[PDB]
Amino acid sequence: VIEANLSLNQNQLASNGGYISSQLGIRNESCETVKFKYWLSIKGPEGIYFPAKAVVGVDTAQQESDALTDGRMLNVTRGFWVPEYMADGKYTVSLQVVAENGKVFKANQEFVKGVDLNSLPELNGLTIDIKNQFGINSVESTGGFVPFTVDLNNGREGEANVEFWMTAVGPDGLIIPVNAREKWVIASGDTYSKVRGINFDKSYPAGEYTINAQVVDIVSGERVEQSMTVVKK
Amino acid sequence: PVIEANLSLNQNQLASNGGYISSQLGIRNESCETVKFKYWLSIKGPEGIYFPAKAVVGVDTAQQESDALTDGRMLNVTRGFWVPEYMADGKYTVSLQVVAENGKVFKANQEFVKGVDLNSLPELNGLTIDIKNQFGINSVESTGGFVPFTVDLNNGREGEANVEFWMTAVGPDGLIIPVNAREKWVIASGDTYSKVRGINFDKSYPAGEYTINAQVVDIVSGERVEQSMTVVKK
Repeated sequence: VIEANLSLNQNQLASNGGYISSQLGIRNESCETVKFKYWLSIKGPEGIYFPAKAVVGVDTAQQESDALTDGRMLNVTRGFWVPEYMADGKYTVSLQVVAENGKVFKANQEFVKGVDLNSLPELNGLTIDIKNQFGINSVESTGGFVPFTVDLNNGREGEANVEFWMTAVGPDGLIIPVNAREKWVIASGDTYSKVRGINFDKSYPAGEYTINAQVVDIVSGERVEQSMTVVKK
Repeated sequence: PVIEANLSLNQNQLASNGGYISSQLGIRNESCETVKFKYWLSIKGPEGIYFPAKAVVGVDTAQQESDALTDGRMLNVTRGFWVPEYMADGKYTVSLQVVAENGKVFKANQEFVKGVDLNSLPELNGLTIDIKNQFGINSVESTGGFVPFTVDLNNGREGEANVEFWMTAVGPDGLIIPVNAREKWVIASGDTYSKVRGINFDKSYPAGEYTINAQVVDIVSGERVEQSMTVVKK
């Protein structure tokens, strides 16, 4: 058994990006020595994925393992630049460890670029509040149901013409529909409110599902994404 | 293979203003007994876009209902979807997906493009990105394997290009595995930056589908372009 810990020196960048320093902690909490591989990666808006390592010449390194003995622990510091060209929005930093026996351990932290950390995602005046209703992060292999709350609040002076949908992006290349495409013309000060659930049928493959919601202002053409995780065991 | 899935699109090339795509879905039971399944049509696009083929007038309240085909029987239906102008130009994959009652997953995919040429390399305004699975290796053994990728960025501009480049493998269990560290190159006019980079799939890595994801950025214009390939670890 391994314990992975991740800490970011800062969690909010202005629109022109900046530097983020990470404190990586990998602890072996067992009597036996453990062999493993680890790395640090970033997920972001608009399909951005990138490695935390950046090189001055040509990348030619391999992925090397590590070993920790009884109660022993690894501690490293790694930083990375988030450049201005990257989309404003929410990013997830992921410290990932795969032990020799196939066990996966992950420690994540979020940072934002160009938006307030403690504000709802937003399209001008239109706030987007989409949540895993009861904080259910996994379901049994024999199946389970997970409800999500959806609240699109139009804080604008004018009406908002929006499109909304959700999928579940999972194992084996699956993209399961969770919410069909809906269109709503929402008056100033009004709200689109709704609860939507997905039934994870017993037949669906085990692994990680990213419940991915999308909201578009079809007049401005701007799009906002909200991603949430559910594991089927 | 107990189920055979087929997908056809009525057109594969849209202009930047988007348009409407009609499709034929075929699901055939190749076996001699009844098969129960669920199926749907979904789209994957540039800039992290994913959307279902289905659109509704009001509130969507339905659930994915099951279907069944007796021995030798087949289901044929049609689905259509609008590709709005606001969606990013680039490559899209339409996917017919079937999950049988026993967990078996069958897929049939087709591609369309929006606002770019159908048979042309991905491009950043004169700089072409040619990234390929070198030996057409689509899967590796559970005990491990290695897959090399060729990388070629041709600069057909009049001036020099400043690019940033990297690669990850996006896989099962939320893994995002570094394949190529972030590099910055200056490529002169008429030049081609050429490289080969592979990923070792260690034995310990989880079984399933890995999307090898390459990204290229014109660090002057800020424009980004992606190239995706699939390797399956058995």
